[PDB]
Amino acid sequence: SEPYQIDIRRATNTDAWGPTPKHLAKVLRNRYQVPLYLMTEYTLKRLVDHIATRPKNLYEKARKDGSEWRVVLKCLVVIEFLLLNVDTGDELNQIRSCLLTHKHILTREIAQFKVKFGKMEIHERGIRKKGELILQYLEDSQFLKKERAKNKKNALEH
Repeated sequence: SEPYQIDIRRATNTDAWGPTPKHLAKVLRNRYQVPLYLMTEYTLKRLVDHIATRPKNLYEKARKDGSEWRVVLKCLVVIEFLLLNVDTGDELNQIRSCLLTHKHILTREIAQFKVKFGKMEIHERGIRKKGELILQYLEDSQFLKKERAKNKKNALEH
């Protein structure tokens, strides 16, 4: 129910469109009131809960009440945006250690991700590539550093 949770939900909804840059700006702005660790943990929880609510087979599929992949991709887009946009030191380190504490999400669940359903293969590829990128940011701090520097190039153009 917290404002930061509402902002993360909005940025990572089931709609076919977004997050917009405003949705992402809004999320980032919660860092004035909320630890990055909690923002990152919540985004990961939502990703995990949406992966787990999916039927494992056609029996279960017909018995519980195929666009859950969008929530997953959007949660990864949010994670990337934060890694690129938070402040060096405290903020970045809270994101990284939250991701490192839950590394299996990236190394296994996203790495092995299967979309269910006619564009299953492309959506699958977009999810796996995004998780590769987040992994690269964690494995190579120098690459993340330079990517963070380039991200500031046009920061006051608005």
